[PDB]
Amino acid sequence: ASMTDQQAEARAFLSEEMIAEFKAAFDMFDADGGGDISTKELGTVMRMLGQNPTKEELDAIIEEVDEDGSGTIDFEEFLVMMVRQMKEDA
Repeated sequence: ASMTDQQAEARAFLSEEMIAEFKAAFDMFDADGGGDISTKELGTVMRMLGQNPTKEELDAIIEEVDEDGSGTIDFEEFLVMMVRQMKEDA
């Protein structure tokens, strides 16, 4: 799929200091603690860091990451939501 391709570029866009900085903010909703939070909480982690995903983008991005089957977002795949939203917030 194109998600695995947008993943490598999504993490590379953020530096080591930003990746570790977003790690604690993203794990704020890690109910299980497996490097992933609820796809619905994906809007909170983006806002808690400083970005602002519109509600239309949250539902469109959640359904895209909800196709995995578990209903959660992985840190490596979620990094695309962080950079793609920060590309405008930055």
